[PDB]
Amino acid sequence: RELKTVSADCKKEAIEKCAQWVVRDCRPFSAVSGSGFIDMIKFFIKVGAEYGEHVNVEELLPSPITLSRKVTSDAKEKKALISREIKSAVEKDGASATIDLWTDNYIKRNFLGVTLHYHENNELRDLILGLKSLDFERSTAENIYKKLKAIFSQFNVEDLSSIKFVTDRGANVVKSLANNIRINCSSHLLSNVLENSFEETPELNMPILACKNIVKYFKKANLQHRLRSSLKSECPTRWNSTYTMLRSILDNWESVIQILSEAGETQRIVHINKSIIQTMVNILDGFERIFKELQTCSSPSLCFVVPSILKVKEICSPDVGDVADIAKLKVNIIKNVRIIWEENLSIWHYTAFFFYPPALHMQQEKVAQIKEFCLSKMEDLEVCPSDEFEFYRKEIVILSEDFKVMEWWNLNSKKYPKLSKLALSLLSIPASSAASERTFSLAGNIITEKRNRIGQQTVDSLLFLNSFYKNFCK
Amino acid sequence: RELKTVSADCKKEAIEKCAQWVVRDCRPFSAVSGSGFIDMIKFFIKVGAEYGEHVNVEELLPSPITLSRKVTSDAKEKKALISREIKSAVEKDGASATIDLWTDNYIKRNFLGVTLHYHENNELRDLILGLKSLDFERSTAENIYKKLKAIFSQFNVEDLSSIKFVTDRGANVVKSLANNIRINCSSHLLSNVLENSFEETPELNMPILACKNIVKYFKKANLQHRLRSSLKSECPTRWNSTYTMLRSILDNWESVIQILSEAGETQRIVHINKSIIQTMVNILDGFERIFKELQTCSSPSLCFVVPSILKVKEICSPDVGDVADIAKLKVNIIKNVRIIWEENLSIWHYTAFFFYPPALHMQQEKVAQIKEFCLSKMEDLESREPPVCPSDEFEFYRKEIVILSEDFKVMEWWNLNSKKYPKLSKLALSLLSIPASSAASERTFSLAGNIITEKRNRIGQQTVDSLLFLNSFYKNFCK
DNA sequence: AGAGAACTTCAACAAGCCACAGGCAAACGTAAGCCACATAGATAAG
DNA sequence: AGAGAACTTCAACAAGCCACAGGCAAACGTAAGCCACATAGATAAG
Repeated sequence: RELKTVSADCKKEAIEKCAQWVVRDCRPFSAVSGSGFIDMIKFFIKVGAEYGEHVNVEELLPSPITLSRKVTSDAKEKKALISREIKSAVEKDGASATIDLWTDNYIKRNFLGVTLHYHENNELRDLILGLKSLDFERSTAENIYKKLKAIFSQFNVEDLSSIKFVTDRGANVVKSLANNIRINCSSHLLSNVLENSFEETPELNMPILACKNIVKYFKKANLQHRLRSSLKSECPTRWNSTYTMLRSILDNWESVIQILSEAGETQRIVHINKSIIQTMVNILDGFERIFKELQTCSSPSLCFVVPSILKVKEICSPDVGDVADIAKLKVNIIKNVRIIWEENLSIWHYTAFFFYPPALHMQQEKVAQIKEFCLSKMEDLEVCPSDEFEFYRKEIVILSEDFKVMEWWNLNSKKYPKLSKLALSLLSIPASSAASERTFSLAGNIITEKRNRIGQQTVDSLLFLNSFYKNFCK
Repeated sequence: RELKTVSADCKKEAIEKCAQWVVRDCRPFSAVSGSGFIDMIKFFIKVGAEYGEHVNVEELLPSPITLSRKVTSDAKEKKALISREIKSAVEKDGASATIDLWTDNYIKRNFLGVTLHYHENNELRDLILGLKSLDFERSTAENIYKKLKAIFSQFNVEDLSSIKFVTDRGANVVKSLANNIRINCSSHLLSNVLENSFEETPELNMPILACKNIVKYFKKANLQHRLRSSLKSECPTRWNSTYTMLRSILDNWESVIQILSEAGETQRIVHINKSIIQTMVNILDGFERIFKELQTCSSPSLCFVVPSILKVKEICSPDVGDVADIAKLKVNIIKNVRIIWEENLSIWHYTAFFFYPPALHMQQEKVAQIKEFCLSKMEDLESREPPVCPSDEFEFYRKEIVILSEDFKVMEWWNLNSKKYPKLSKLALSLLSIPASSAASERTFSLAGNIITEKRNRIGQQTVDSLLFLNSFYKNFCK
């Protein structure tokens, strides 16, 4: 049970040996820090101890094809083994899910994201079922649902309407998912509404044009080396694409203004206002933290919806320090939010926020709809229920910086039989498909020019095993 | 020398746990196949036996920055230890170096490439020295000269008369190299000649874009799934893409014609005469074999370009069934050869081809010029039918007749001919160590691309330079 | 030339106690300056 | 009462020889997948 520290001589031998390895095989440096690699260290040490130093190492080495075959097989056995746990989680309505479709840049396959979210014990579950490519049939949503049910049948799950789905507004996706409770992706809604608000205000375009010319010059003239922070592009696919350029402008301000002064580019900066930049940064920092709080995986994010409304309507409300253009922007933002966000928000969002222990947030008319939905869900999952609802109205809870609604409800689960189960059912719902596009990002990470011959089954096997190893290993 | 065996259960758990690691680490399956991999495994097994089982790993395994420090230290140690042998190679007049420029695609740095080749003992050493940054200077021949002097003085080299260069016709390239040896790149010149040949024949202009649009239609519309040898686009930055794409289209002709029949787009393929395609492939087969001949490094390639001139003039000889368009193409190709190839040739290639044991092939003024050049060099490097003298060495080598054996390698032939012709053999080992073109530079760039990656940004230039140098050293001095 | 066997007579060593003080000899204290590997932050690709 | 010391007799009895029955782990030929490595080969990119 006690590790035996060795003399530094074997240590130096290890250092030189691994330097030779890293140079010869030409691998990224951090691969030594891989925890699985450290497990390899333990395994080879023990086999050396139990067989000596006069062994045949080579015959113990398998072939990579056998590696791939064993990977796919073990994927099959482990997915079969966890099918039972997933079915148990689904039956009690404890599970939610998000989906999307992904494409690479080499073969352009129609890969679909299948992620299942729920909660077990005191760890918030979040599972990636598998990325199955649709192949090439006109990318029809009919084939999408066919392959979807093929995926679900791999775990013996044939019911979907009870699963709560948080997805964006893809036409075919929403068309097919109208049979399911469709929740708009809060992050995607924020990005789209922000883009709509920006496109309604040309009064920022002229400094935007100047900044775009600045960044083009920076990526062209090759002068980023003397900034300590290289300028970034927009990349509209990137979330909060304006925030990154606002940062790379305001933060680098001193160095960039000095180098444009010393490079004879005073023309590039005569059309820029600092006050507007600082006001917009002060407005957009809240938006960035809304993004990060709505992209939380190991924490519930559906309870953020109405506090997000409060924070936005406080931020978007006109102030004294705004310009006429900025006040016009704020009015446009108010119009867009009232026609999109609150228009599309519905009973699920307010009800999921309601279970937060300070239930005095929405003392307005929304309590009626929230109570009706709570009664319906109590029937679905079924001290009395309405008595529970009334006694919850008697509860007052003080916020603390480390307070969690989940632990609070579970410690009140001893007092409340089924409303706590309702809370965990609602708390297991992220407010966005951030996990879905992160799965897409991971798939992009595993794909590369040298990896253009991979098979789809191998890919979804790898990602499922990675998710299982992340979530159910202690 | 006997080796032992483990239980099958041990092998099974090895499979299980290595799969666990690789799925956790998300690494390509080629990693286990590495030779350094099994080297480290053997070291681990030896240490585990020597130390037991309840031996800690966490303390033993170092930190990545420690690794970078140790790699730089080992690189500089090998630099110091090998600079002396490399200097001996420098003044043994058998050294060949590569020079080029390359820009990154993430940070867009400017890098000057220097490597070195030499022959010692029964092996041709191929060492990649360094791809050093030019910082952000004006990128002139002065910065290039400073960088190359710094590169070589890092290995205690200050004179560059003996070194022999092969490179392209860049502006700075022709600007700086006027003071030392210069040879034009065979690959760059060959690609330029192919582009000229296809440009000067107007009749074959439209099939190029026709085939490119065919590939584009089969690409963008997700039309590559049922194609056995799927088509790909040009990527003209590469070498002879057009012929390879045409070959692939000719290969898949059956699939594509039935696909057009089933899809009602037969008008896409009916616009091209197939006989044109067979004519193109029949002409270009010898060209592609020449392509594959010139790229050799572990075997000589400088000397195998004039016999490629022989092969071209054999191919460029007029045919009977060649269309008038094909006759125009071949006449234009002959003109391009006359105006480019012999224009860019130097005495290096003639001297390299001369050492072919049946020297009777080039019995012209060429061998006389080669004799004068070799006599000058040997007077610098130092009828009597015994070798005795360099002039008599050439006189005796002239009359030699050797069979065209199929498995003939001139390397060991001259190695055992050094007993007969010592100084001429030294000239041979000097000449053969020169690749004809700069394909090694692109190989080094490919290695860099294996190093530099979208996720592998933000690496110091000295670090990567040491990595590539040490890797080349190991591929030079490890048995 | 035996042979066993016990006896005074010197008188002659000798193992067996102490007294004790003088090493060299194993092992524990500071100190100690070169390392040098371990510990937290920006930062580009995303 | 006792001495200490050699013969004399059955004697039986616990050491070694012997070696046909009954028994057993060890060795060998066979056969069924079998199945996990091992081979080239191609296929894209670079």
